[PDB]
Amino acid sequence: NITIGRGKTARRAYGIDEIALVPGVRTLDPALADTRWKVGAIEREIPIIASAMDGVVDSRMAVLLSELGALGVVNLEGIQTRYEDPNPILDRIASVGKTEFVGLMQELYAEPIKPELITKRIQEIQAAGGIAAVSLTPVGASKYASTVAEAGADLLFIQATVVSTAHLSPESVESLDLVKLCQEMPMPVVLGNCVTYEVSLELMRAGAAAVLVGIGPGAASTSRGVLGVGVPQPTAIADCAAARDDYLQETGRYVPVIADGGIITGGDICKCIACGADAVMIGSPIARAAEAPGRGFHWGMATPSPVLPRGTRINVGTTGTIREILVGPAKLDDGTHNLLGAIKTSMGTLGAKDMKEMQQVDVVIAPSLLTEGKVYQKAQQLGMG
Amino acid sequence: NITIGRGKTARRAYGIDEIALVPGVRTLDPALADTRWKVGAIEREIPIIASAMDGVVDSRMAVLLSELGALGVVNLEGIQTRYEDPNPILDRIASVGKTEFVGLMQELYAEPIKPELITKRIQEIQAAGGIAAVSLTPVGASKYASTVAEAGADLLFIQATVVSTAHLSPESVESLDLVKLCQEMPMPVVLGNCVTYEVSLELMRAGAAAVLVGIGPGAASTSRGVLGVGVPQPTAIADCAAARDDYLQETGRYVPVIADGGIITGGDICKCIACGADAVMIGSPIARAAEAPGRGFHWGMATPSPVLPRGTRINVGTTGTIREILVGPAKLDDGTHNLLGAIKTSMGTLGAKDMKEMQQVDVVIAPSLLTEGKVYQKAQQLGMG
Amino acid sequence: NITIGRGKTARRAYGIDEIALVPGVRTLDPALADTRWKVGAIEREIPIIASAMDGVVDSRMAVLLSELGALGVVNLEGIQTRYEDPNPILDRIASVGKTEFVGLMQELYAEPIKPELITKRIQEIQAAGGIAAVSLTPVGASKYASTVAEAGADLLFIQATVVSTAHLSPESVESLDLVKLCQEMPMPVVLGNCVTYEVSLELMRAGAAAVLVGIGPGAASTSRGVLGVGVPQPTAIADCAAARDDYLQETGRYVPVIADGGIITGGDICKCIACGADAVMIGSPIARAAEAPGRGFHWGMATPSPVLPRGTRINVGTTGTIREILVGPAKLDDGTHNLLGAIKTSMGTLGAKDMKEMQQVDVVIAPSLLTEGKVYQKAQQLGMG
Amino acid sequence: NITIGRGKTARRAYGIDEIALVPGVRTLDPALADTRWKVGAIEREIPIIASAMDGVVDSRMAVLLSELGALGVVNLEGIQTRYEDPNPILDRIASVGKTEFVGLMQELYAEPIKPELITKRIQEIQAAGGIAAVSLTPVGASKYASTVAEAGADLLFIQATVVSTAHLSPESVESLDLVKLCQEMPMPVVLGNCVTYEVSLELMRAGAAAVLVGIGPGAASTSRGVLGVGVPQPTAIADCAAARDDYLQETGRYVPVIADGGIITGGDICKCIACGADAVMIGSPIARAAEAPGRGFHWGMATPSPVLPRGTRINVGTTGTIREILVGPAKLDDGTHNLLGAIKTSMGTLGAKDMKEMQQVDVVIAPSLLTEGKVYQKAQQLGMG
Ligand SMILES: NC(=O)c1ccc[n+]([C@@H]2O[C@H](COP(=O)([O-])OP(=O)(O)OC[C@H]3O[C@@H](n4cnc5c(N)ncnc54)[C@H](O)[C@@H]3O)[C@@H](O)[C@H]2O)c1
Ligand SMILES: NC(=O)c1ccc[n+]([C@@H]2O[C@H](COP(=O)([O-])OP(=O)(O)OC[C@H]3O[C@@H](n4cnc5c(N)ncnc54)[C@H](O)[C@@H]3O)[C@@H](O)[C@H]2O)c1
Ligand SMILES: NC(=O)c1ccc[n+]([C@@H]2O[C@H](COP(=O)([O-])OP(=O)(O)OC[C@H]3O[C@@H](n4cnc5c(N)ncnc54)[C@H](O)[C@@H]3O)[C@@H](O)[C@H]2O)c1
Ligand SMILES: NC(=O)c1ccc[n+]([C@@H]2O[C@H](COP(=O)([O-])OP(=O)(O)OC[C@H]3O[C@@H](n4cnc5c(N)ncnc54)[C@H](O)[C@@H]3O)[C@@H](O)[C@H]2O)c1
Ligand SMILES: O=c1[nH]c(=O)c2[nH+]cn([C@@H]3O[C@H](COP(=O)(O)O)[C@@H](O)[C@H]3O)c2[nH]1
Ligand SMILES: O=c1[nH]c(=O)c2[nH+]cn([C@@H]3O[C@H](COP(=O)(O)O)[C@@H](O)[C@H]3O)c2[nH]1
Ligand SMILES: O=c1[nH]c(=O)c2[nH+]cn([C@@H]3O[C@H](COP(=O)(O)O)[C@@H](O)[C@H]3O)c2[nH]1
Ligand SMILES: O=c1[nH]c(=O)c2[nH+]cn([C@@H]3O[C@H](COP(=O)(O)O)[C@@H](O)[C@H]3O)c2[nH]1
Repeated sequence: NITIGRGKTARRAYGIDEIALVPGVRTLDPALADTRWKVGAIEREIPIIASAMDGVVDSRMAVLLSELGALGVVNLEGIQTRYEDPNPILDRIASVGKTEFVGLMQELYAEPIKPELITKRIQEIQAAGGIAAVSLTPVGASKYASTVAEAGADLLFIQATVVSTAHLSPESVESLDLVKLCQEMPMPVVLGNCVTYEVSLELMRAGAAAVLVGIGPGAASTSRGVLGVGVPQPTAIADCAAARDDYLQETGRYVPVIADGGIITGGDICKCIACGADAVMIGSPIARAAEAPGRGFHWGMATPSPVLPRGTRINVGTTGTIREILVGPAKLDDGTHNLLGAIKTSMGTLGAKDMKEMQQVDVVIAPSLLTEGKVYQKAQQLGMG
Repeated sequence: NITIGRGKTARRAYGIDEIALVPGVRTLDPALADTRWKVGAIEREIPIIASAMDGVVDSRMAVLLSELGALGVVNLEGIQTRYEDPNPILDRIASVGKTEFVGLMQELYAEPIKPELITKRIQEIQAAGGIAAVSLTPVGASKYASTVAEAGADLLFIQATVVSTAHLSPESVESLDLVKLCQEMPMPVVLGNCVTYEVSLELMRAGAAAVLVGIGPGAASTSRGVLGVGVPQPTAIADCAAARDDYLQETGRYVPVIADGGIITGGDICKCIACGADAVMIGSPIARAAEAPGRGFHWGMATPSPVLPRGTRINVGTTGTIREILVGPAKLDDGTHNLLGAIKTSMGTLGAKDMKEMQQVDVVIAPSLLTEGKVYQKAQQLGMG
Repeated sequence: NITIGRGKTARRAYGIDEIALVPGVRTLDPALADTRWKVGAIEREIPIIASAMDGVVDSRMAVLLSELGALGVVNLEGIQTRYEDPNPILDRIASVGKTEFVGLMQELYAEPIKPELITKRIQEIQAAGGIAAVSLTPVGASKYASTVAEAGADLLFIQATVVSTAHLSPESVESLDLVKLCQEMPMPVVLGNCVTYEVSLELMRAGAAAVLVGIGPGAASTSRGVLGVGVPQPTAIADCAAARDDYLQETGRYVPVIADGGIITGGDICKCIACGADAVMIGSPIARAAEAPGRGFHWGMATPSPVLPRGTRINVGTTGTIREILVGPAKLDDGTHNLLGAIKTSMGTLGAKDMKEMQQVDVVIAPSLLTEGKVYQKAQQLGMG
Repeated sequence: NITIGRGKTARRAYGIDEIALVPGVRTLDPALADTRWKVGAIEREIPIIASAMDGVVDSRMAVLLSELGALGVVNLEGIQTRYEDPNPILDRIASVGKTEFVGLMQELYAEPIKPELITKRIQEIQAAGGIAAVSLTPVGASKYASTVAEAGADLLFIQATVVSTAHLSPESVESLDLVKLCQEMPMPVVLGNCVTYEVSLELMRAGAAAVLVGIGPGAASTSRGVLGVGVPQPTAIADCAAARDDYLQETGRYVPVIADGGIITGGDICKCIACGADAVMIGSPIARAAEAPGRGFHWGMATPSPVLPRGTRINVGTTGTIREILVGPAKLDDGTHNLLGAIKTSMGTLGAKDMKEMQQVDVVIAPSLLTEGKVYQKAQQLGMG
């Protein structure tokens, strides 16, 4: 309904920083707020998945997250499957200057994937009592999905900027048949990323166990600057949640919508749930953990592209343990600790008893939410500033 | 009427910095502008209440405010009822670094409330000739409202982020029956906070003497970042003023709407009145007084939460006496002094003879109000910048 | 047509920085662009009036401006009529620190007006061959309009934040009858300021020779922060130009609309003309002249209020002579020199042959006009940044 | 459809930073994306033209660009035709301080054009195997178009802020008849700049081989500040592309629309194509080449105006070779290298097989595209910040 100019129309899309949540007609104690989600047969108390990023998730973090009631995804195309000991490599990435990290990563990530390390990472996480969740790009799945199946991973994430049931490739590159993959894999398969109703619906029809929503909102993402592609998160989430609801009516199958990236605070999580997300996928808030493999740094997994980097490396620092970050007690005033407590406290304030009710809360378009009254916080770099 | 995406709608809400006031067809000398408001049987010449915050109101400030024609609320869950001498505690809060205040306050605020100090603060304010206005959260009122009644306070404020007539609690926590409280308390009971028509109407129907509007606009507030909850002030005020007007038609009872927080200048006050407020509640402008207990600092009363802080500590400085701040003469060029003079001068410019007429002034949506022509003021940190 | 909330409506108003001018179907050489305006019987080639501000206009500047084809207004309530030699006073104002100027001006401006100096300033400007244009507030005109008439000034400006035909005053203050003033004064009387159709129409009906539009856009203005009052300039200008056009149809009399303040560049002037202005009143761009009495500083004329300052002092610097600023050749790349050349070049680009055609150019709402492509200019403080 | 005020209407126009591109229902490998464009009989693989700016294009750069599959335009009114050896002049421009470059350029650019150097630049580019593309303003073409024709240039660009078929000039200045020029020139003639449907259609009807769209988006442009004139790029491009499509239906002739200026990244290019552009004209990204004549600086070609400069000089630095900037491999994370790879990767993501399909991609209005999640990148001056 918007005219850009003669013969070119558009629709308005809203970002995470443009919306706010409105109380209902009841309130509830946060201890009564049910935050569960489920993917396949796996129920989780914390509706947070740590991103498949080398500054965020290694084997230890995947286990720690699982034990807290959350999940972490190991990237099978990152350093974890290229080096038997990733630690010196992670140290090098964290130690070089702002003008050196692109070139360094272009080199370090050229070391080949060792399929024996795909098996090892999965089996060590499972041996330790963790849920083993692993990612591959569509081309990576053409080569290694059978290795993941043989290893017996609990969840497979096929994730890239876009993942399509209608991908055109030169005949030398094996395009991935997502319908065949979902049917043949012995575990649930999460597909993404997408930002539209039409694509999310197609991914669900192909057999996805969950869909990942988001193109470019990430803190370490440069895709929107490199390509111009993206839909801001509230709008993308709502459109994909509508596809979930239509797919549920058509088949009786519930495919959760995961809002992926661009989340820093508990308020950001809540705003994503209120737009329809069943769960969120976050990286930068978890890269701030004492146990995070990034050593206080966080980088995009397309930063090492040898031809066109589409991520950067940022310094997020280290603010607490992963336990403090997910379940507190919070040590900070900015909503970046005790993320589960923040979700339950927000649901309580809004009267939302469970995640489905949270997705039904009233929303306002409120670009002044993060700026009204905040001049001192911005000037002094405190609180929200 | 706004579509965020398929199946998710919203409405636009406007912040304090997005609106402006338009002159009418007459003007009047500021000396002719009537700024009075009334709560219960208490008439006040200055339609300003100092927030129940430990950097803003102690016993002395409550008396000084009362004598100037305003009001101040003592927080009965803060340091004033936990320590017989709050001064060394206030000094410690003001003296620690930006990375220490959360942890310090989490500890200092764990000292138990002394019910004898609730009685003492009320009686010392009254003995000194002040109006004794005190606050409790709903749980705090379940424990101490009978102590407040026995002490004979002039006003009770039941205040929290949200206060509900429909609160769900585990059975070990006593939910507060607001209808019973308003009926049984011997003094007027102010309830808040809220941001919607439906809740404000319910609070009025429960017996509120006034309603407090605002979730997260505060200068020392981090709730919007932690939770994602809030409605920007102009929209919240207007919706709650509509509830006041409907309640007045239904019962003949007038329940004033108090716009609470996010106000720095006289223009901010005026914009809140123009959206329907009968009075404003402000903290940071009063924390700048020479007599303010915060020693030039101002912190949110949820900063000391042991599990999830939802306020921060800011440095507001000290710019004048409380008399200069409320009634001048102003020493500054930025509208943060002589707040009563600013209200009367604005009402004069607009032709508003009284507060009810001020609530009826024409408003524009004008995001350029605070930026048009202001490049030098912003660059040089002068005036409005 | 905008809902702020239930029972509170608004309209959208646009600022100078939100609009842009669109070419027509012809272009013309700038030498062919007619920039004239007329007030009373006084025709001017340059449609710029220097503001009645003590950093901008003294007797010499009033003459220099007149001789260039522009105008300058001497404030008869400022330092020029309080001190026989204003120079040491102007030096003191320019020399004190950012924390001292309010208090200093509150004192310096308390020196009484000398009616002999009203006569002297007028007669010296006229003796020197300049057009003598002088300002008074409505109360100042009750006391001194007969002195201005006796001295034989060429134009009288009755100017304040608001000037009303319906002003309510205590009986000890003489309200000014604008109808009587316009009828009795022997010279044209310019009235302002206003921002609405209704008030501008009333000022025209009272006998105004021109109306001044603008509340708070000024570079040295703090009224919008102190009071919350104002309408951004494009909207205010358009509404007042509609009153001009209706008054012309009703009476056959043409009353020019002067856009007053918030202009820094030639583009700002052009945008104001395109919204309906016949001329502009500017201060800060002229305070940058080598001959400006402000010595590189520029302050609001309500900064010296002893009770509620509503202006500030800014440092504008000195960038050229008044000739360079109005007619070039320009020495700068930012459109703050050769303002007449900028108007003619803009009119040429748009195909506007005269000021009336410039007022009819197509406009877009374009908040990206000043930011699109400008990242380097902003970062390096060059050009538009 | 927008009301600025009574009697003044406007339409909303959108800038490059306000839009985003939405995936379709298929994706394709970037190697399959066809990026070609054509002007006259000249087909180009890279749909990028380097701006006719002295910091961007000299003879060597024109040849290097041609050989890479792009184009570069030599400005025949710049230093290249005024000095036999431009190098010492370019060195002087790059070496002076921020307060000196306007005055320096006003002097250096006053050296007369040598028509022998127009012939020489054209013939040296062609002798070296490059496509010789040259620019003149309309007045410059009245004097030198016959010299360009005699020299046998491959493309002539008649370019200025505006170029009109209906230009009014004093009789001492020869207005250019564009219809006669296009008919008589032996090579294709590109005309611009414009931002409207009506003007672009007239330029096409006059015989333009392509039209240049854009007034003031440039990184080194100050025209919008000096004049207030411009339409943000997405809206201007769409309106002019509608004129192209109508002209094609009326005549069967296809006139490409070139989006000119304000582009820094590959995403900026893609957003311009998606609004209807067949190709883009860029300066600042190419001024960052090791081979760029600006020595790391980039200035507007109206900066040297002796009366009213309408450009500035910025420091863009040097980030790679022109090969790295256009075709990679990229060394940076911000989308300013491998611009062709960025276009093909964006087209791939969107399912666009060719440039015409790219012009048909769905667009959202998304002011949060460049800010959502980007706080660390902005704070640390990394990636998109
Ligand atoms: N969500 C984002 O915005 C984003 C952007 C960049 C990178 N990443 C992250 O970085 C990593 C790499 O992602 P990437 O997009 O850079 O990877 P990539 O460039 O290696 O792979 C993605 C490409 O796969 C292709 N594709 C889509 N469906 C396919 C199919 N069925 N068969 C074969 N190919 C198909 C597309 O051309 C797509 O651009 C992932 O961990 C990912 O989460 C995310
Ligand atoms: N206005 C705001 O945005 C805001 C936000 C945070 C804190 N505060 C301030 O800080 C202090 C503490 O406020 P807080 O919200 O952090 O307090 P809190 O967390 O101790 O209490 C609030 C909680 O009380 C519960 N509640 C609502 N109605 C109830 C009822 N009838 N019975 C029992 N419980 C009920 C809700 O769960 C609500 O979240 C107050 O002085 C308050 O003004 C204000
Ligand atoms: N345009 C603005 O936004 C603005 C704002 C502040 C100051 N100023 C400038 O500063 C100077 C002083 O202006 P000020 O507004 O501070 O002056 P001021 O405060 O002395 O006088 C203005 C007051 O005069 C009264 N008024 C209106 N009509 C009247 C009438 N017919 N009779 C008697 N009184 C009437 C109003 O109460 C109005 O607020 C002027 O040079 C003026 O241009 C301009
Ligand atoms: N696109 C822009 O926003 C912009 C702005 C300023 C400068 N420039 C660049 O700087 C250089 C000079 O451009 P300029 O606009 O400063 O040049 P300029 O000022 O020398 O010439 C432009 C003037 O030519 C006139 N014109 C239009 N059609 C004509 C016609 N048929 N006959 C005769 N005159 C006609 C107009 O008065 C127009 O303003 C060019 O390289 C140009 O690309 C671009
Ligand atoms: O544009 C991108 N370039 C990258 O290099 C990249 N790496 C990760 N991702 C995505 O970012 C999500 C994490 O977001 P945060 O860093 O904001 O937590 C992740 O979950 C991914 O969706 C990238 N996006
Ligand atoms: O989100 C919040 N967290 C806190 O810790 C907090 N403490 C006070 N308040 C509220 O802020 C109001 C004062 O606002 P100012 O500081 O802007 O004057 C007060 O009147 C309260 O409404 C808080 N809000
Ligand atoms: O709010 C105000 N407080 C003041 O103290 C003041 N002094 C001048 N003016 C007005 O500003 C106009 C000049 O505007 P610039 O400084 O932007 O040129 C002038 O022409 C006046 O309209 C003031 N406005
Ligand atoms: O307002 C202007 N003043 C100037 O002095 C000027 N010089 C060039 N141009 C235009 O800018 C385009 C290049 O844009 P970038 O620098 O953003 O690449 C170029 O292609 C031109 O359209 C100018 N625009």
